[PDB]
Amino acid sequence: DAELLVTVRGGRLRGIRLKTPGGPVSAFLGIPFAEPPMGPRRFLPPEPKQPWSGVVDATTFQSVCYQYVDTLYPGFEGTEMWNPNRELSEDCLYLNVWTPYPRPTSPTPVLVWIYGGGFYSGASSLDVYDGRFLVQAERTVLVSMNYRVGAFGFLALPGSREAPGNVGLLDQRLALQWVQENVAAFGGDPTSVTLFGESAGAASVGMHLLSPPSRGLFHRAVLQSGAPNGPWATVGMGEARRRATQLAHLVGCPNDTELVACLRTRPAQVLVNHEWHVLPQESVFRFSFVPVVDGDFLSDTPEALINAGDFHGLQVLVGVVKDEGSYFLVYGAPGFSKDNESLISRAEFLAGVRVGVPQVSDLAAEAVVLHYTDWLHPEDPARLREALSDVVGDHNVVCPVAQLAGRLAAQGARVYAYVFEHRASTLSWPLWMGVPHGYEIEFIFGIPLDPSRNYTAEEKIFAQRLMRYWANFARTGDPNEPDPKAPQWPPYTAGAQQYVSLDLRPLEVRRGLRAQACAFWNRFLPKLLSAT
Amino acid sequence: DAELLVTVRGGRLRGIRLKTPGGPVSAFLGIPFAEPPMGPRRFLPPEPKQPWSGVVDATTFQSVCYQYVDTLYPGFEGTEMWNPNRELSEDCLYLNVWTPYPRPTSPTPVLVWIYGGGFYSGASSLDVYDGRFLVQAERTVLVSMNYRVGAFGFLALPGSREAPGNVGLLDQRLALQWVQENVAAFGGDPTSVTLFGESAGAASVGMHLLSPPSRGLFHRAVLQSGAPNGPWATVGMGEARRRATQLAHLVGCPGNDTELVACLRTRPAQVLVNHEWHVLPQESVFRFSFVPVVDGDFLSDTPEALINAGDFHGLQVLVGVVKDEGSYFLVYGAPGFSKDNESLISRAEFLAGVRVGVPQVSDLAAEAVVLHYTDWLHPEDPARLREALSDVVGDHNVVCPVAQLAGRLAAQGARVYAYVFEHRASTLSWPLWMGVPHGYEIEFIFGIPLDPSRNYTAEEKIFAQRLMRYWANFARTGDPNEPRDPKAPQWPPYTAGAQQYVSLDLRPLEVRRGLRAQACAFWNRFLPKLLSAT
Ligand SMILES: *C1O[C@H](CO)[C@@H](O[C@@H]2O[C@H](CO)[C@@H](O)[C@H](O)[C@H]2NC(C)=O)[C@H](O)[C@H]1NC(C)=O
Ligand SMILES: *[C@H]1O[C@H](CO)[C@@H](O[C@@H]2O[C@H](CO)[C@@H](O)[C@H](O)[C@H]2NC(C)=O)[C@H](O)[C@H]1NC(C)=O
Repeated sequence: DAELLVTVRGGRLRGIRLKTPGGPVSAFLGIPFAEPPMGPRRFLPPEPKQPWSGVVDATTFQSVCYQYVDTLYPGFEGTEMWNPNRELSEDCLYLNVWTPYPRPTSPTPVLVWIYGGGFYSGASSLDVYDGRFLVQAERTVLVSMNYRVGAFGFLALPGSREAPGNVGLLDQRLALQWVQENVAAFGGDPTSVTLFGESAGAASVGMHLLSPPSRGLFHRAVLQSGAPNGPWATVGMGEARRRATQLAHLVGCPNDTELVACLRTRPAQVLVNHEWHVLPQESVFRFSFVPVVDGDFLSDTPEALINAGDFHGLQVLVGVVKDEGSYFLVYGAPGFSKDNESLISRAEFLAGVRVGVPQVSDLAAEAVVLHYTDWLHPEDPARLREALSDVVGDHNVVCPVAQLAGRLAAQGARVYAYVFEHRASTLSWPLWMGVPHGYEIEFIFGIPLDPSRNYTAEEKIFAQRLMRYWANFARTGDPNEPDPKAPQWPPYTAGAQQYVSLDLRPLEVRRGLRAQACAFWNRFLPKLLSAT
Repeated sequence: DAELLVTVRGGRLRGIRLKTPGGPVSAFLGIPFAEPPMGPRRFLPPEPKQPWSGVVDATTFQSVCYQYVDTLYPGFEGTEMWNPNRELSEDCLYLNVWTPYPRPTSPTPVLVWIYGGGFYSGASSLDVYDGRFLVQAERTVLVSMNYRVGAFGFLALPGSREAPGNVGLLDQRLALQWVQENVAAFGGDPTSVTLFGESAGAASVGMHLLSPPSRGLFHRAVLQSGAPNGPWATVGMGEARRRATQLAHLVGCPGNDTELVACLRTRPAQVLVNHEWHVLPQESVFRFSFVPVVDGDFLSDTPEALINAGDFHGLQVLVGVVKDEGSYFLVYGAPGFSKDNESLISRAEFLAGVRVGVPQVSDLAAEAVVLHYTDWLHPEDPARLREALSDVVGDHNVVCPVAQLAGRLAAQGARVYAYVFEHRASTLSWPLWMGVPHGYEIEFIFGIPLDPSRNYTAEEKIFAQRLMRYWANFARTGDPNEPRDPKAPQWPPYTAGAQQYVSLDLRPLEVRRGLRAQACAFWNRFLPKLLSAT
């Protein structure tokens, strides 16, 4: 329909028109951007998609990347929401574009979405990552893409030409390169690209921030509940290989190329099956194959890379949800389920801590306990739970995010920080888990608007507000209104440290993004780990 | 008057009659209870006063043991109330007895007061420690004794027989023994006998709980504002001798030991006293050179170890802190602090202040202390740092200790009752920022507002009276509250888990729970682990 055929540096594309309670949108799903990473090319960097005869179908989401699937609570809304919803293939390197109707005439800004769940899982096709509502309500090109997760994206033997590591990141970067070359063709501005992502997505955005060759392919960044300086988010050559060889053995086999080709042969689902076995102690919020500090894609540990980086006039929007910790608990922490009240007892809390905060000496542990216990009521299992929720939340998400925000501001980036504190009326998860890790996305992607779904109609008015903030950011590097009418959203900075709450009430401006606790995690705890 | 003549196991005593707005009391001031600890006796245990002929004039306060005299704000009211009001002498082992004007014919109960003062100062004769008001108004017998402080009471060259250590404690003990054998002849019941003291006086009392021979000599305990497990209140044999020697050195001089000691028994007392402060390990606030020693003798083992592993069934004890322990101490040596300004310190003076506050501890332990005490939204804010430093000093040295003991005592059979005295006396001459500072509960407990000449608000006198009641009650029964009265504000038992304490001020009793709980977890549970793995 002219609108739905397009030409990209590699061939023609037949798009598919799409349906919105307010407008329509052109969408192009499953654009191949890489030669399938297979057989001998598994564990290797991507190669750019070879050009192609005739017209490529782009009507339909392509296959999801080979990945563990969450057999924990079979068929629960909230669990299943994140599981794959297409064939699993190792042939999974496709991306999707959403552009408005009609294709607009002058170069418009592009939002590129990197998806979540610990580098072990995720796909660009899940329902919650639907372009339409956002592209329509705010006219911005939107791209999401698929990158290799778990060992197929992240397994590394640092040193080898064989599996050099971080290839899932390389995959993301190739998507960004394809975005330079091609977004022109859909009305997008190669020179106004905002990255955004969540959990490992947010950590990915940040790694792109720290990695020069990525640095020319976007201009602004949104980091949603993740930071590349989190304890879970990387892993250095040492452990990286120790965990790669330990998979090879754990799967029968086998001296460097040997180990790999000899592993390029095991079927997919077997690698998937042994993934969590390499993790080297019992632990919530830790994943086995994550980015590695090899000296190549990451030049050095993301703290050091972030202390001394190039940030001036970078604008970044970063945030966390009210209860980051809870979601994770029901996966290894003694005495947790969605079903019961999860009211725990001291000695469970205590073993909880050693699992929230894995492989840290016992002085370190008693340190945590001391901070997180309410010595007035060391017993009360309400507290003790909200407690272990905080411990996991802070250590892994909040504190790493606050650190980055601080360190970025002070090297002159305009940083806007949010705290999202609304529990979706729709929400499959116990009233106890509060607002959990992930439940901001729904509203950022404008899902309430699809009335085929139960959202209050005050929620639909929020959803619009958020999309505005996001798109405003994308457009101008400021999320707010381009009118001193509302209350202002002030920049985060190292001293004042101002964030805003995102809920139904209007923007309240608070100071101190979990300041006392971060003092402990960011400043003291490291001193204590390298003293003892 | 023949109400005033009395015969004690040693001989005869003339007393004196003292006025009270509400009555009169018979006072026996400066009864000798030991042979002068002079010459060859300096440093030695005390020997029971031997009988005398004639009548000892017990009509006025005897001498103050020799001690250093604070001259930081000279002639300042809040400073001089604690300095000696009598001449210093090494001949100072006297006690006093106050008893009710119709000398009770009932065997009435006994309150024994032990003055505080870092183990380095203080006298039973100070104005603030007047028995008359609490006696006339509660019909008890009140005993305050003098005991050797500083090097004279506490210098030890542990192991040798010439400076055995802890003789101030011994002085106290023998005064207790004198109350057994004699209180009887004044009113007092040699059973129902309650020990009470403040700061080092309190921790003194503490040590008497932990020392079997003393244990026979009193029934119930009060610890105001100090505990024997506090960091300042005892020193190990190592330092003891390190410090005795270091003294002997600066004072010129020298088996050996014997040789050191007797070359120190030769120096004028004043000379010993002038070199006292010079013997301390490093710069510090709330640390004192000569304190009791864990010799293995009087203190079987570190008073904490003893406190832990010990049965306390059958013991009732009343403990408490004031609202701002820390403040008073800062004006003696924290960077940036004065009575005379607003002591609005800088962050840099704060970090500085922590090292003098928590002396001799690794930088990592210090940095832990900094972490816990800093507000990280306002790391820079002066008032907040001023408060914070005042909490660091106060927590670590007083409250945390008191709390630890009180926890352990109740969980091991004691029946324990905590308070937090939070009333700022209308007459206080300390600056407002200091709050209710260390030691400023005493006037009240002793009932000094009731003296005509001290200009105290008349609502304060009620407070005073009120307090003497919880104290006398605790003295009598092992329980502070009127027993015949479900009707009135309960003071509950403090308790390892429930942790309850009253507040004492002008309002009727409140019940709060947790005695700086979160801090005390740092000081008592966490820091020791940190300290001993680094
Ligand atoms: C009153 O406080 C002031 C600050 O407001 C104090 O100033 C410093 O204190 C030290 C003693 O701790 C003195 O040696 C210095 O003269 C001061 N140094 C600086 C950095 O200014 C002061 O000591 C206090 N008392 C007075 C009036 O002497
Ligand atoms: C919901 O909570 C209970 C406690 O209320 C959980 O308790 C235990 O879970 C462990 C694994 O962590 C099992 O080995 C135990 O046998 C459980 N014991 C108890 C006290 O029930 C429980 O796991 C949770 N889920 C359900 C309903 O199975």
